[PDB]
Amino acid sequence: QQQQLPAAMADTFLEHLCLLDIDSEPVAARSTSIIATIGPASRSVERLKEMIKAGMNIARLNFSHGSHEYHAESIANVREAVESFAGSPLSYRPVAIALDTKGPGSGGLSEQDVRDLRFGVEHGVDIVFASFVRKASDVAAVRAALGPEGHGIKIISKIENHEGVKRFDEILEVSDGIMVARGDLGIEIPAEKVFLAQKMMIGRCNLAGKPVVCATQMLESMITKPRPTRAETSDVANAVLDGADCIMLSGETAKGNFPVEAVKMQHAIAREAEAAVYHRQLFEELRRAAPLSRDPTEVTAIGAVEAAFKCCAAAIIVLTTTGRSAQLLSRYRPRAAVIAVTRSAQAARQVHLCRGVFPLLYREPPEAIWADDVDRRVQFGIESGKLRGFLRVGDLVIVVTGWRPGSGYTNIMRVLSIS
Amino acid sequence: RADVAQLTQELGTAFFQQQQLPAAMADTFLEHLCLLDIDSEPVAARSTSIIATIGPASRSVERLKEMIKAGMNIARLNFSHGSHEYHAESIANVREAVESFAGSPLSYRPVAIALDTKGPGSGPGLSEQDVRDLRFGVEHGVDIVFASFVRKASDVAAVRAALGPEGHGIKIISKIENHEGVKRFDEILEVSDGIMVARGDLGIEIPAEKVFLAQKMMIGRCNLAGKPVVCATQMLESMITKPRPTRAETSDVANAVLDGADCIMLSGETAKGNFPVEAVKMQHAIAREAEAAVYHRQLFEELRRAAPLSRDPTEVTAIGAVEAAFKCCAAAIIVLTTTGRSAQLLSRYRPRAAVIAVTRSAQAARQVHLCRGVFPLLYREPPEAIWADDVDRRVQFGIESGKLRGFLRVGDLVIVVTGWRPGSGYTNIMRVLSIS
Amino acid sequence: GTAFFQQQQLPAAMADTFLEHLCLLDIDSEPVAARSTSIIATIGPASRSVERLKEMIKAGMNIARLNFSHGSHEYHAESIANVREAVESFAGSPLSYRPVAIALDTKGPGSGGLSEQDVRDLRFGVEHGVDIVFASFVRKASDVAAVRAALGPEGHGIKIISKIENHEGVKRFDEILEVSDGIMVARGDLGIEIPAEKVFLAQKMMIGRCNLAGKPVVCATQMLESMITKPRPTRAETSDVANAVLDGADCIMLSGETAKGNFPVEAVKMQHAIAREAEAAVYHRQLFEELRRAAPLSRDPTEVTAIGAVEAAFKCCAAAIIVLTTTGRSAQLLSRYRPRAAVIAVTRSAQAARQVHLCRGVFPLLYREPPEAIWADDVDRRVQFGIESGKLRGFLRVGDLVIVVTGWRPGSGYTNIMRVLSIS
Amino acid sequence: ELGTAFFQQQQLPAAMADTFLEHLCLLDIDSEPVAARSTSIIATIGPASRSVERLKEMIKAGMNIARLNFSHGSHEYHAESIANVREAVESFAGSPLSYRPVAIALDTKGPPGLSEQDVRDLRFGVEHGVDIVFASFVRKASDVAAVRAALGPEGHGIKIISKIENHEGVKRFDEILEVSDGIMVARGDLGIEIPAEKVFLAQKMMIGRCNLAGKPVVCATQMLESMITKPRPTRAETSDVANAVLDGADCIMLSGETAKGNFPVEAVKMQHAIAREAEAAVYHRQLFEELRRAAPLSRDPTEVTAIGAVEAAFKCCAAAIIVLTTTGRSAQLLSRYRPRAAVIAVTRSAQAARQVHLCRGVFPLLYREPPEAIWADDVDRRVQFGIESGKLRGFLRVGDLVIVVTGWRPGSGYTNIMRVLSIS
Ligand SMILES: O=C(O)CCCCNS(=O)(=O)c1cc2c(c(O)c1O)C(=O)c1ccccc1C2=O
Ligand SMILES: O=C(O)CCCCNS(=O)(=O)c1cc2c(c(O)c1O)C(=O)c1ccccc1C2=O
Ligand SMILES: O=P(O)(O)OC[C@H]1O[C@](O)(COP(=O)(O)O)[C@@H](O)[C@@H]1O
Ligand SMILES: O=P(O)(O)OC[C@H]1O[C@](O)(COP(=O)(O)O)[C@@H](O)[C@@H]1O
Ligand SMILES: O=P(O)(O)OC[C@H]1O[C@](O)(COP(=O)(O)O)[C@@H](O)[C@@H]1O
Ligand SMILES: O=P(O)(O)OC[C@H]1O[C@](O)(COP(=O)(O)O)[C@@H](O)[C@@H]1O
Ligand SMILES: O=C([O-])C(=O)[O-]
Ligand SMILES: O=C([O-])C(=O)[O-]
Ligand SMILES: O=C([O-])C(=O)[O-]
Ligand SMILES: O=C([O-])C(=O)[O-]
Ligand SMILES: [K+]
Ligand SMILES: [K+]
Ligand SMILES: [K+]
Ligand SMILES: [K+]
Ligand SMILES: [Mg+2]
Ligand SMILES: [Mg+2]
Ligand SMILES: [Mg+2]
Ligand SMILES: [Mg+2]
Repeated sequence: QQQQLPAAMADTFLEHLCLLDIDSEPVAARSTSIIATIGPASRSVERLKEMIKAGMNIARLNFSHGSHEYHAESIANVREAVESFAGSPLSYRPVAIALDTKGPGSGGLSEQDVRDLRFGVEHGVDIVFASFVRKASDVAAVRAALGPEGHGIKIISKIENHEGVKRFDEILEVSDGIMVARGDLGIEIPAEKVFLAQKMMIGRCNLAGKPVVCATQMLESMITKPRPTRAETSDVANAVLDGADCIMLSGETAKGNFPVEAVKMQHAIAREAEAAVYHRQLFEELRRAAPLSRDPTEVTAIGAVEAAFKCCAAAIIVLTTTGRSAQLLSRYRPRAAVIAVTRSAQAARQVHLCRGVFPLLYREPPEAIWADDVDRRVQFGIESGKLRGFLRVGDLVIVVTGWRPGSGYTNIMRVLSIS
Repeated sequence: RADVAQLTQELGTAFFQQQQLPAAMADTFLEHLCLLDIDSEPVAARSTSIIATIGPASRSVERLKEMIKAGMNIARLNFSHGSHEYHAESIANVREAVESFAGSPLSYRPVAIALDTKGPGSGPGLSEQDVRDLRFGVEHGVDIVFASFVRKASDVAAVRAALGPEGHGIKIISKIENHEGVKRFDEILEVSDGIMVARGDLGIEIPAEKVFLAQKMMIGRCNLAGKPVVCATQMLESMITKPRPTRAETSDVANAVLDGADCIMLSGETAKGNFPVEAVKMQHAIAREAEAAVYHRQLFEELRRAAPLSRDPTEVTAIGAVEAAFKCCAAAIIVLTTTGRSAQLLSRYRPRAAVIAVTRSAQAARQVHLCRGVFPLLYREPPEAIWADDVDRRVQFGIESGKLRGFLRVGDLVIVVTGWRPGSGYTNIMRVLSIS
Repeated sequence: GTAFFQQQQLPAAMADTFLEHLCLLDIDSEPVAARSTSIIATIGPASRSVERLKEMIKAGMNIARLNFSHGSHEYHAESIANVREAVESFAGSPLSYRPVAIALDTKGPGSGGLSEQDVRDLRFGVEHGVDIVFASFVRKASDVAAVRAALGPEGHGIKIISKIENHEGVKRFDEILEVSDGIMVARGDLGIEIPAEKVFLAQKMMIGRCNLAGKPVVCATQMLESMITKPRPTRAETSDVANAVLDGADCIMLSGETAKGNFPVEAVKMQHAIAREAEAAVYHRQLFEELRRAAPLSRDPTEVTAIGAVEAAFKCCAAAIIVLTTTGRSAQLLSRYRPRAAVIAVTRSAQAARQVHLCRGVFPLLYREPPEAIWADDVDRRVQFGIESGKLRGFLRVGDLVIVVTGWRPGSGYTNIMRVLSIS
Repeated sequence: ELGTAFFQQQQLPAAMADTFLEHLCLLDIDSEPVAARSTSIIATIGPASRSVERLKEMIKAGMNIARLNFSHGSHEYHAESIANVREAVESFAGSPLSYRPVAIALDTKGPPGLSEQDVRDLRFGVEHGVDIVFASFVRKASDVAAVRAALGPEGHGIKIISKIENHEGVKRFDEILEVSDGIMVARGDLGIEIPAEKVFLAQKMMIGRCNLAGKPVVCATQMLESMITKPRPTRAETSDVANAVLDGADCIMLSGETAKGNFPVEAVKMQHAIAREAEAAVYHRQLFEELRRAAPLSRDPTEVTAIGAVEAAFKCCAAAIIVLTTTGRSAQLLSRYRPRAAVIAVTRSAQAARQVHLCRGVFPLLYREPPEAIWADDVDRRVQFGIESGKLRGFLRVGDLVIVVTGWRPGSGYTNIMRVLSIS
């Protein structure tokens, strides 16, 4: 069998490793999102179209470099490249825009960060990667600088030093997610300890059900070379096996000679590594650790993921306003793709932070009866799923919906046979 | 602690001290045993059905009303004794006692009628007396047949043929009573609706010290197959003459439930003994304590690991509903069912939540007592013009009956299992509902 | 051979889940190992004859219980003399001699604190060299201290097994177990003191906690009750015996079945037959894993050697673990890990040989030879005595692997060596 | 006792976790490694690392195995490198605290069958007393047989580590491992022969299968590649080293990093620092459980003793397992169960002392005292030599517990004894 299914059926983690097969081809869509830093080498609309086709899901703009005018032009070019595919709604791929802050430097929230965060709100950025977060009050300051109009921007705290690692729990509690910012972390703490901080933070984020990004020097040699080193491919695969929701490219896409090839390489490795995940142990441990809950979205999500594993469901189609119902499905790490049908263009972009969530932006005419409108949003997930290769006639899918309109009312799971 | 901290704050520490919940949260079976607490009171409705043999001591309509209130779910008529006239009178008395509670549809308790055959004796196949008794069963509308001395698949085919075209809906529970039945167990279970571990004959046919191995193996295989299994004979034997059982008898009843038995049975204890109602009350009291002591964490994990992948939407919905019920400590899983099958597939995963099965079939309401944790509710209203409205009314009937009987309280979460179109075989929906 | 792997429920032993283990239990898979759960038989008019006691020893009785709720001191002194005469009638064949413990079961406090009758009975016990006290109605740690004080300076070596018979004993279980040598789940009184339908919860909890503590636990009362008057037990009775062994009980007991009934020998034979079947049905894969996980780290060399020896025995399907012991402690530490291999304990202490019957899977052998001049030769002779005893009794055959547990110097407390030996 | 500080070091809070997810969540950058680094470092000797003075610094930095790549250089060039390694190694014979055996490994050029150059280079290896051959491009069992035949009458004791470098070697892995002493995951060629994104699958599979077989596995190529020109590695490189150790690799390797790079000593220091951190982060609770479950039952006393000793070491947090070995086999069987305790292997064979560096966690001590007339005294002298070396090196202190593994008679193949000692 394909997608490492012989290794998936193993009774121990050791036997699972023994059964990994280089000839077992991945079939599932690539789950781990790729964040590519946009810079001189990846700014043109033509280059950005190739990066989107190669697998870029989130465009990062590093406000440690360039200027407001430079980054606004990169943002406009990203949006032009993304919207060039909107003419085919069944295959359109949303792409998030993330602003990475310069940071506090010596000393709270710097004056440059206040201005850059305001720029982010004015330019409709989806995510903020907040540099050098070392305590909960740093997150509150970033949130306050985003103001009343930036209530919906996701804050991903970058852990870059010893204090951030030690105060991790309080930082994660108030953040939307975390970035393991290994460049500074590898200079702030001994280089030989970074893997411990990475594995601990990824594990704690997986436990919390919040997105975690692995970043910096993942494919470093590809800045000048067309192929990566053996350590670099291993690093990408191990970040996925660790449980990372996203993987990142910095100089590799911002200034390197092979930006598209770096994205293609992360896509190819992530897909292989996702199939090599030992779901039998991972699901059991995530399910045991996820606390008991009376929230119906929480209850429906675990029921849906259990049902998907029982029938080898090709996908879990979920309707979501904010992305939350898709995020609660993603936290259980289903092998089934989570196809999230949303009308919110911002939620479609932001949900790339959660592993295995494939956002579909709904642009079909509304139905007069709310129940019919729900059914056509589900048929839209099915038709997009068929076109993209997620679904085929005869497949089983799990459909997750709610009892009334508006966010917070997901409570239904259905088993549906395709076509 | 972190996996139950928020729910402990919401439901309270008292909730998590009842129904052996501290033992339920243990990380190992050894720790689970260490945490069993005699002060942790059972809260859930008793899920293992009680089969009471009806005879001289339990025949009157007045006595039968007391036995139904004490917990009898299935009335057994042993065709090894009495006659057709005697058993028909017992059946009429059971039906009169059962129907005396029909005036209140929101509290009515269905009771199944089971015919236990005399058996083949020294003959190789279906005896002439069994052919006549099986025909009596069909004519008197019995729900279940406990077929004596089943030794191979062809024995069950002969019982099925003797029930004729009008008895296709009767459940056949094969009684394993000898070495051959144990050795050919897999082929017998494949063609039967369920099994009875008939320990009286089994304990004479094989060494007495080996019966527990056969009992535990057959219960385990039935649990794996998702088919009902009954533990029978001498469970509370001393209660035929004494008001209280022995220490070995209470232990035996508790261990049959912990083994995984769907039903427990009383023979002479209810048929001829001096304390028929007290014997039913004792099995009810022990079964509730034992059900709470089941280590669901390992049982659910092992039932998932051993059960193969399934493309049947009823099976897929059932596992998702049981998983959802455990996540929120659901008070109940309400399921709509025509034949009982959707309730049976929920029961095979052994949820702690009561499975409230709403059905229009009076026979399916009686037969689902064979499946552990299924509480049948007979819906008597005529169909609504719009099918979706009819479905909704049946779910609301389950909620209202649940509140009236004490299964459900305001603020509870319930899991509701329904299908996408009318008719049997289309269950595919699981909903999480808050009781208001 | 392939036949080896079909016996003693070995197909069920290899299962990956407890559910599949149950599914693989086979009534045709015959038990091979020696019966490891000890049988306690209460002595009375049905079992007091010296000749009848010889039959009970041959049937499998390991511990004779004297119930001091019935009979005078004169009655119990005669019981002790009769038991000792029957036991010593087999001493002429040292390779097959079976030690038998004598346990004094107290009348209890009644309406009162240690009663004055219990003080007198406990002093009688010390004067007559009883090995174990089954202390009735233990409700708290101070009840155990009072029993220990009544045994005096000469009774320090007597084991105290606290009987849990009421709600207070169950609630104060942890403090009682801490100061006791072991526990008895005294189901007769327990089933009247608490609701009858709750006794199984108290039994399973106390057995589980004693298994975790590595201390002996006895399941008692009405196990084969109908055999007081009938030749065969009920289906519930055989199930109760099998389930007490599967629960983890070190010992099972007979009261009226051996003291006053018409089938004392048959009741012992029935418990022996059931216990042997149930021991093979134990899912050692999960049990060993959980006993290891729950047991804390230890710096005591006897315990460290014991876990290593039990792990080694499982690795090679060892026929036995032969251990030399002065007090029984090295054998008890092996027993707490529940090896499938029989623990053959060789000792010179007649009292330790009798007391180790409290620990499941310990087969005591009383060595009577005076010490060799060279200590290493004395140890070897005792190990060879264990091997010769085991071959004669059917525990061992040529070609079997055994684990041998000894210490680095004479005297108690110095066990620290485990060795893999081929039987020649 | 041990103290609270003891339980905060070497990732012991993460070690006690009940799940792998909880284990990851408990990894702590402030929990310092205490145990000696157990993953051997292989350094390729070339232009940048040839001088006797540079080799002394590489030995102090942690190099355990010197690799001579016969794809380059010549017989004269590599003989001079080997003589320089031996001079640097023997310069530490004046201090037991710094003297460490260093293996010499010959890596072949590679291949219709065995190339003429490989026949001559393998002959050079035998003539120069090499310990190990890393055989390039092994694709099937007959490739190993050809290398084994070329090692001739004098070199049958040389270990053959088959390098898996292409699709065929991965597909025929089981047959290759069966006849090889171990494996090298040769990622350079493997990453060109198969898609680059699949190398991690082949690495993890081969390491897992070698761990199951109890045979050494090496992770190789581009582990710290950027350190050829830079003083510090990339974040991907440190992660790659840590993950090779967490995967289960017995050895990690440096090629161009030490052969031609500007920072050979720093590359060795970096691998030592990472390996030590990664070894403490291994989740032994699951690893030991799975190695035990997957390993078949065994009647070999060395195998039975090894699992018992590793279980005993975990029970007491033993500072070390001291094993007497002539071939290295008894130490290899301890290593296969991945104890946290260091395996201190005392041997009179200088070749076995160098070769046991292939097995994770084995610390070789070459013993050179003349044999005692009384064999038990010769065994005791070697056990005490292991203890006194352990004390001098920082492995052991007075009051520590150690597990000691020996056999019942002299000669290889008789290991059957495990003892718990207490350091005095
Ligand atoms: O901080 C350190 O020491 C670590 C290295 C950080 C850099 N990583 S990056 O992918 O964000 C990046 C971002 C940028 C550039 C990079 O070359 C680069 O590698 C530019 O040349 C550029 C030039 C004009 C305007 C904007 C940019 C720009 O945004
Ligand atoms: O693509 C390939 O097949 C080649 C990849 C490089 C191989 N790596 S190595 O660490 O074994 C190594 C080995 C050597 C050298 C290396 O520079 C080098 O990186 C030399 O300059 C040298 C020069 C004179 C005599 C001997 C050597 C020598 O032994
Ligand atoms: O994931 P979220 O943000 O809670 O959104 C889920 C919501 O989407 C729905 O499925 C559809 O709601 P809308 O019709 O308002 O889009 C609701 O029933 C449910 O509450
Ligand atoms: O358990 P069964 O026998 O499959 O019955 C379940 C059936 O009951 C329903 O929920 C309701 O069906 P009806 O309206 O025919 O009673 C169906 O949608 C479903 O297929
Ligand atoms: O189990 P215990 O009471 O600690 O006895 C074990 C003792 O028995 C021995 O094996 C033999 O000791 P003796 O020669 O004194 O009988 C000692 O080495 C060891 O300390
Ligand atoms: O690991 P190996 O090569 O089998 O060597 C183990 C041998 O070492 C010993 O412990 C000591 O033997 P020697 O005295 O011959 O060195 C033997 O008892 C044992 O058989
Ligand atoms: O800021 C970052 O991305 C880093 O330091 O790795
Ligand atoms: O038939 C029965 O019920 C039996 O034998 O137990
Ligand atoms: O004392 C006892 O043995 C009892 O009450 O069971
Ligand atoms: O030969 C090697 O070492 C390689 O290819 O990695
Ligand atoms: K930045
Ligand atoms: K009958
Ligand atoms: K008494
Ligand atoms: K080479
Ligand atoms: Mg940074
Ligand atoms: Mg019968
Ligand atoms: Mg009593
Ligand atoms: Mg190569």
